[PDB]
Amino acid sequence: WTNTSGSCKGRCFELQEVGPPDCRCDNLCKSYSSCCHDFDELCLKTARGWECTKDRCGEVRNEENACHCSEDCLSRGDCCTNYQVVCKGESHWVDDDCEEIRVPECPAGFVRPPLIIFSVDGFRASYMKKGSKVMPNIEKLRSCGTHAPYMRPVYPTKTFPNLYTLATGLYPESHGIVGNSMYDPVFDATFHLRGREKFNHRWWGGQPLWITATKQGVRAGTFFWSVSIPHERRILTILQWLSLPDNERPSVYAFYSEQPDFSGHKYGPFGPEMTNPLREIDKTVGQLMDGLKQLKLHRCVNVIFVGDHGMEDVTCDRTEFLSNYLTNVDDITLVPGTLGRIRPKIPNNLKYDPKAIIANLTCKKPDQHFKPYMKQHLPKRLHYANNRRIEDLHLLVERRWHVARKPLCFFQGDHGFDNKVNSMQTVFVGYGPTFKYRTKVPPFENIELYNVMCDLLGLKPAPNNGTHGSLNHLLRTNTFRPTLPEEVSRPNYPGIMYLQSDFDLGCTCDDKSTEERHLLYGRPAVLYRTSYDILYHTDFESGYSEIFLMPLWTSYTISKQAEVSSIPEHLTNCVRPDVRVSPGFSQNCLAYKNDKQMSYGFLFPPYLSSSPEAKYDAFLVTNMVPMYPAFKRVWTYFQRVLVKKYASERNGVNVISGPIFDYNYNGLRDIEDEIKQYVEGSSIPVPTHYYSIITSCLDFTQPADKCDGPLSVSSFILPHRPDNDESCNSSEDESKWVEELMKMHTARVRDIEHLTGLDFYRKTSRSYSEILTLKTYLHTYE
Ligand SMILES: *[C@@H]1O[C@H](CO)[C@@H](O[C@@H]2O[C@H](CO)[C@@H](O[C@@H]3O[C@H](CO[C@H]4O[C@H](CO)[C@@H](O)[C@H](O[C@H]5O[C@H](CO)[C@@H](O)[C@H](O)[C@@H]5O[C@H]5O[C@H](CO)[C@@H](O)[C@H](O)[C@@H]5O)[C@@H]4O)[C@@H](O)[C@H](O)[C@@H]3O)[C@H](O)[C@H]2NC(C)=O)[C@H](O)[C@H]1NC(C)=O
Ligand SMILES: *[C@@H]1O[C@H](CO)[C@@H](O[C@@H]2O[C@H](CO)[C@@H](O)[C@H](O)[C@H]2NC(C)=O)[C@H](O)[C@H]1NC(C)=O
Ligand SMILES: *[C@@H]1O[C@H](CO)[C@@H](O[C@@H]2O[C@H](CO)[C@@H](O)[C@H](O)[C@H]2NC(C)=O)[C@H](O)[C@H]1NC(C)=O
Ligand SMILES: CCCCCCCCCCCCCC(=O)OC[C@@H](O)COP(=O)(O)O
Ligand SMILES: [Ca+2]
Ligand SMILES: [K+]
Ligand code: NA
Ligand SMILES: [Zn+2]
Ligand SMILES: [Zn+2]
Repeated sequence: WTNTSGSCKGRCFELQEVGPPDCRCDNLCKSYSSCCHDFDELCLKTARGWECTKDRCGEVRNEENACHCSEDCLSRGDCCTNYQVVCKGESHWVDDDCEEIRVPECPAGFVRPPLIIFSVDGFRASYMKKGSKVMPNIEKLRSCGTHAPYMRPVYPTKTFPNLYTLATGLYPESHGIVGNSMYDPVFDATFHLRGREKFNHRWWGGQPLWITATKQGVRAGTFFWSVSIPHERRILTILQWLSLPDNERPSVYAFYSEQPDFSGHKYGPFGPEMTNPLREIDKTVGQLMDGLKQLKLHRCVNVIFVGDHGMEDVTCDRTEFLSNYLTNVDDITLVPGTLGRIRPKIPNNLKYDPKAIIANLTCKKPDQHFKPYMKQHLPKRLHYANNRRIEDLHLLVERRWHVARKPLCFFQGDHGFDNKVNSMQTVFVGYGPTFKYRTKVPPFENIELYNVMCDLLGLKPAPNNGTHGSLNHLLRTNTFRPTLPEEVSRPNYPGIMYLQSDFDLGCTCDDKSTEERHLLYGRPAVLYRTSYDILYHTDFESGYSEIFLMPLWTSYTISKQAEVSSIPEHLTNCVRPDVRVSPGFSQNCLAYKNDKQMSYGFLFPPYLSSSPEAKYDAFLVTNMVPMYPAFKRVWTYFQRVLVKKYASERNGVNVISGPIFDYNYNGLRDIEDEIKQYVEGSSIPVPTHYYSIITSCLDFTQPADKCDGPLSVSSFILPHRPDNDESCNSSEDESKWVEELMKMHTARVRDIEHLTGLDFYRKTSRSYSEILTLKTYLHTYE
């Protein structure tokens, strides 16, 4: 029980924690119905609006007014933000020429630059092109500070998952806020954007910035604002807090606007009606900047202007209904819209038939505007599976569409789609002494920002999914010096030790400076305990695992001119034992011969052999991996057609390929115990995915093997599945569907590192920070 009889006199937006029975006056009291009886009266004044006018200048102080224009207002820290312009002949900040801020220019008593996070909801990256004609304050921040052309949100691209990802550096599957709405089967409770359940702390995992700050003795302003508090009051509050005594002043502040999201939903992102909302946000940024200038802080504070996601054209006319595919939709609950998550209406309903549901949802219309996935089958780049609140059955919805349960307008915009979709991209600008001046940086992911905000505040980040150092290039100072991870397992280098006669594997082969060329960036470091051999070959090198009975990685270079050679008919089934590696640490062809479902393939493709001679190396048992025929359709097309196409287009390519084991879909290398499938009658483990990392010279005029500067990389993590049900056109020639599949399963090198325990690019001519940026790159194909 809270005693509302108390008073917020001299307590408005106090920062001290106050629990029952005492009543509160903080920004969040209204949400807890714990405000004192005079909160709204004392703390939420509106009298005379938010702007000084000439007739108010040097007024006598009336405490009833929203903000003040009296002579004392400055030292009391509560002038209207435009007070000096109107009353003292100063200029608005926006009208001042930009000037490099080489070091913080902070008043007496400031030990470090404060950080202000200005978050805007549904701010599509492309809105920035509207420029100073619509958003002059924001355009000044953008042009004079550090900006990216866009920032990638996390999936699903909705507000709660993204704001909490911004605060924690975590994927939703890790922080727990996996949607704006979710059901937790253990709590047997439901979380909604609106309603009180979300206030319960059990939902929120990881360690958000305000807690990290507090635990390290850095004070934080509020990172929540009650919907009922006007933006102007939020801004005045921040400025008032910045005017507090040195021993009370917070170091980090957050402002949030629910625009332009609201207007985007109503009108769509290209509506002329979007101009007004964007002007209003800009006016708010100007209030803040004018306010800071009034306080002599405008060259002291670091400002981050950042969105949570974008906005797409989505109308009533573009809605798929499950009732068109399924007989009884009244027995399922659907989290609907720009994504789908399906569970039985009655929790744990035993008659729930997921395999039958998925079958009825797979490739049933030619123009079908969604695709069902069991969550372990979603592209690994989404990192959307390892949480009990994520339903097994997911629908990935096509951009511009909605999915609804049944048929049983006022909206022209929505968001939530796949986070590589252009319309979902959002904004990032950093401005202030710690950011660079007039600098553009490539797009990056929002999971990276937590580390950077920690850097900006002198904090040590809690464990998270950013790659610390990958954004060092945004900063003038306060960069993080990353350290190379230490290798855990050194390789063996086996020479010949056996005779062809030593081998009884069931394999038949009818007819009978490698590094320099093939490990352009050094051998990958193995970061776990295991046993593996380096193997050299004319055309490729590999780290062959004696535990998993196949390479952890296979590395090879293909020059622009390389010749694609066929596999001779007599070599079709050719598999040759490898006299460097024990029969006991080898696969055997008998397992394949007998497994009626599983075939095999090669990591180094015989099609790219450097001579009919060398091609015999490609058929070694130590180059072979278990592949379903369905997967082989993809992999052969890749090996035979695509690698050469890339070599041709990029002036040669360096390729590293290998298996991934992630049976528990946690995005991390499986230990032996977690692997759940083996080739029939054997102990050959079956990968859940195969990866390829394709590197070349950023300057395409230089060949990959003779690159002097920055690198270019694209990579994939392809699902190893027994059918091609994912690809609706797979009945056609591979040229009609394989690349489309591959694009959906594009990945970062960093993703592959998590999934393999390998560390790549350890020997290059670039800085470690640059390499970290390279490893976080995602080739989107948009
Ligand atoms: C993205 O970055 C994160 C953070 O580093 C990585 O997530 C970590 O993975 C490691 C290795 O698997 C886990 O280690 C285990 O920790 C548990 C004990 O963990 C408890 O205590 C820690 C520390 O206080 C706490 O962070 C954990 O929080 C988890 O569980 C909470 C209660 O259910 C929950 O509220 C919170 O959201 C979080 O859930 C997530 O993780 C759990 C697994 O712990 C997972 O089941 C769930 O679905 C969510 O994904 C927890 O209270 C030990 O007992 C084990 O032995 C082992 O040490 C970390 O727990 C985990 N950290 C977090 C915060 O998720 C990701 O791997 C990384 N992803 C990628 C792809 O790189
Ligand atoms: C709820 O808060 C009110 C206001 O603080 C408390 O009222 C005070 O109670 C004391 C006696 O306990 C009186 O001497 C004061 O005059 C009261 N203040 C006013 C202005 O009313 C009240 O006690 C609280 N209720 C509780 C403690 O249950
Ligand atoms: C999957 O779709 C098929 C239709 O293609 C559904 O088949 C119907 O099944 C009902 C009872 O199950 C029969 O009365 C109808 O004759 C079938 N319809 C047609 C047009 O053939 C099937 O029910 C669907 N399954 C699920 C789980 O929704
Ligand atoms: C690094 C700090 C990051 C976080 C700053 C957080 C500020 C939070 C203020 C409280 C939450 C406001 C949430 C909100 O107002 O949602 C509005 C909804 O219509 C959004 O729905 P949707 O995703 O657009 O469909
Ligand atoms: Ca795993
Ligand atoms: K077979
Ligand atoms: Na198919
Ligand atoms: Zn939002
Ligand atoms: Zn929205």
